[PDB]
Amino acid sequence: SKIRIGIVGYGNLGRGVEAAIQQNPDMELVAVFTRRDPKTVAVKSNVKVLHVDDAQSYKDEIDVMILCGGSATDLPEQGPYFAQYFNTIDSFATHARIPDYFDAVNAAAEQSGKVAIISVGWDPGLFSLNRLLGEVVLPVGNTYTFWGKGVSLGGAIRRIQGVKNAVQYIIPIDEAVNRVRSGENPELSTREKHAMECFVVLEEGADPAKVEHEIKTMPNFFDEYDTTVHFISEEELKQNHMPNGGFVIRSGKKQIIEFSLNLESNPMFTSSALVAYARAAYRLSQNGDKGAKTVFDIPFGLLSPKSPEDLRKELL
Amino acid sequence: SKIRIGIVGYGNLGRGVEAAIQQNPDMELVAVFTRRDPKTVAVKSNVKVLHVDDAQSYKDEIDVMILCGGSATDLPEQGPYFAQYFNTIDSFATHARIPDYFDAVNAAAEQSGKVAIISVGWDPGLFSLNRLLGEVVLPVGNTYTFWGKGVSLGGAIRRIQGVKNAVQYIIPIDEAVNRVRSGENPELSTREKHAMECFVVLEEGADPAKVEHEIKTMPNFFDEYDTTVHFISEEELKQNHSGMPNGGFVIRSGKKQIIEFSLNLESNPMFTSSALVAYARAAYRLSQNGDKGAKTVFDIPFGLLSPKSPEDLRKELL
Ligand SMILES: NC(=O)C1=CN([C@@H]2O[C@H](COP(=O)(O)OP(=O)(O)OC[C@H]3O[C@@H](n4cnc5c(N)ncnc54)[C@H](OP(=O)(O)O)[C@@H]3O)[C@@H](O)[C@H]2O)C=CC1
Ligand SMILES: NCCCCC(=O)C(=O)O
Repeated sequence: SKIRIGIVGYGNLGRGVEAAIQQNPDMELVAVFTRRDPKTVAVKSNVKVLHVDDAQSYKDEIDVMILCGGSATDLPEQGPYFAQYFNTIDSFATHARIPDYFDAVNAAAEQSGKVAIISVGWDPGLFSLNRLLGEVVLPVGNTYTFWGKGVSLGGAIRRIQGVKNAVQYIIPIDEAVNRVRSGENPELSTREKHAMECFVVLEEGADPAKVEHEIKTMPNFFDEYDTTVHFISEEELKQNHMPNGGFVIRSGKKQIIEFSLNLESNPMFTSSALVAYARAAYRLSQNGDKGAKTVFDIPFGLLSPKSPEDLRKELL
Repeated sequence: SKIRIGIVGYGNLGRGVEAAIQQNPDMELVAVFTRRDPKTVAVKSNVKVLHVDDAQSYKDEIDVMILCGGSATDLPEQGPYFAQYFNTIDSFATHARIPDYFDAVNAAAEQSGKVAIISVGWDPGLFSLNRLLGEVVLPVGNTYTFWGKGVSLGGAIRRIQGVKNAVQYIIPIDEAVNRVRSGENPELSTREKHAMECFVVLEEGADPAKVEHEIKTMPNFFDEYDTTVHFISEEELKQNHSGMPNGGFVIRSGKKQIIEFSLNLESNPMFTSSALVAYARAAYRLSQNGDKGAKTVFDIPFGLLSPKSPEDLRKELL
């Protein structure tokens, strides 16, 4: 009996989740639920396409619903809602709002008797686990998290005269990283830890100074990080702009433990993690478990379709 | 009440656990059990040193016993023995014998109603978690594990005529790592993945070709890997070839996509000793909750490792 998966939202993440289900023979995607009218959305797999309102009607059909919407607006509304009617997975990433979010989701999920696993993914998710592990292995110390990865632009930069193409990355600041690696235990602000790099391909004839000036006028350009604009070629952007990754460093009073992740060729980590956690949620539900869970609550064996004995044999 | 800990075995690992306990104020170290004459065991703290033979009589005075014995000969007997009387933690590392170990510990633990967590540490332990995570994330692919670390030197190298000083390390074979990282999905044997690198200072009048031959053919614990010998100066052993970082990485290569999970240990963090202490806290909690039987790191949720409340861990770390 295939596990039954329902997907909410058909953005990049939702598409990734759909892709990842294809490598999980033990599951069947049964439906995609969309914030757009379903008729206007072309889903790649040959499966039911429904509106979000329609979901309340599909409780019997789906085992686990994977919420693939964005954290800033969709998830706060979506998580405590779908929790009322289904076992859910999500990638909620607003750290400051996690406790409030967990609580709202837990109140729904306890009342409805369903398992909801929040905040699955690289960070939160794997990185959160790294932070906890660093703490229990060096209990007196400081924790630092650094990421390097592509980030969404401010259609705005693309409407600036002379901009042919643009892509943006968050990168760790080298001076800050060194400081932490040396066991100095620095006090680092958000702004001190990472910088934005905006890579821009100019149209032939464009003035770099004007294009930069215009980019810096974009609303909220200077809000949380400092940003450098770099003008490069189309070929340069393609060749060197690449692998998302980061690292969590625990620095004792010098004792340093560093946990890292590198992703190459678009693995779609978080999408695939949602699918693995979906399996864990299904098993817990089956056991009469309920309410909100985070990665701190989920044993890793529940993630694999293999038997515990098999996991011991092959991977331990 | 504090979690009462006992240590069985006082090797470097046992010593590491003693030290780690000092950073965990919710725990109290009750005693150290040893096969050696207790008066001759130089324990750092003021903890009582006892014969291992008498550990059973401390059944009611210890919550969790952390077994720091060697995987090859100590643990195979000690694990199932101690899980009759105590919740237990160990770092059993003989991957091929894990199912048989697990079963024996499990049988003992189920019958006593204790919790036994086995095979805790960097590898097995964290790396095992990495291999799992790689598999679930990229179900169709290959896993490769690489480690770089110094050795216990279980030494006979130091007794080779002409060898003044030596240090040995297990290193990844770069070219094998490069094939993995390129997405070749190479079929790699144990011997293909790591080399033993032995750095040697030569005694006056030594015959290096004899010294090398003999290191290369000497019966050793790491027979599985080929050994490369590098003659260097004592000045250079010290500058370049001491206190190296231990660490490694687990690579999942699927389809072309690569996910790499790394660990770096710097300045002797004593990862495994510390991990054993954290997992002791989880064993005690599972025990307090009526659980029993053998567990692995695949069975233990992370929140249990921390003395913080679940709500605090969500607030501070998630
Ligand atoms: N990542 C992982 O999961 C890891 C697993 N391990 C495993 O843990 C095992 C133990 O490691 P380690 O402690 O370094 O091995 P040691 O050889 O240092 O210690 C093993 C045993 O030998 C005896 N011993 C050794 N040295 C002394 C000493 N100076 N004084 C008194 N007794 C001593 C101890 O018993 P007694 O006190 O009774 O004499 C101890 O139980 C290894 O076999 C390894 O496989 C290790 C590290 C990481
Ligand atoms: N093989 C990698 C794990 C090694 C753990 C260990 O034996 C050590 O760190 O000394």
